[PDB]
Amino acid sequence: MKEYTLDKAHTDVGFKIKHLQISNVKGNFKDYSAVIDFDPASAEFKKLDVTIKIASVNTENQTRDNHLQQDDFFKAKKYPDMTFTMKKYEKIDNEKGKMTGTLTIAGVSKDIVLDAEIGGVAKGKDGKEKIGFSLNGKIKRSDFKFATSTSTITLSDDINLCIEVEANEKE
Ligand SMILES: *Sc1ccc([N+](=O)[O-])c(C(=O)O)c1
Repeated sequence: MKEYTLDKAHTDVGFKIKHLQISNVKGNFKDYSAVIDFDPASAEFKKLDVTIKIASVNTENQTRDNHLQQDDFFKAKKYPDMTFTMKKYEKIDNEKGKMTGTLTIAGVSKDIVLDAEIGGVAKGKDGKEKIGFSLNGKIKRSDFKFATSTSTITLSDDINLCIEVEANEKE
């Protein structure tokens, strides 16, 4: 035999080990429209109808937003928009209320509850009305048979909705 000394500069004592990491995908939509009827005298919603263009999804990652349109997610080609229709607003007080409505994702429709929190009601310096409020709630992918081929392990069955609205009076 013969004896050797490592060249530390070109020797790597290495290892690879696989692990999992949980993180939240956060995202919104750039293109949507709403009709909003509200009574600042009573802090009640009368009509809230939202149409969201699935195409305009944004999770800050252009190749994912694209994949979201595919058959195994939104199927934007066949179901280009998702919609929410308020059916009933049960006021708790002037800050809080339970909102019930029909959400439709990829042509499947289900009634959901959102918690309305009114952040602010004002008459502007200009004399015209404004409001700020938030709707939030958890929906289940499984309830809408949404992205069914993706396991509830890889991607949570729960989606948390968070709608923040600033809005002004019309015409
Ligand atoms: S839009 C929205 C309203 C309220 C809350 N909240 O839990 O206080 C959230 C949230 O943090 O998910 C979002």
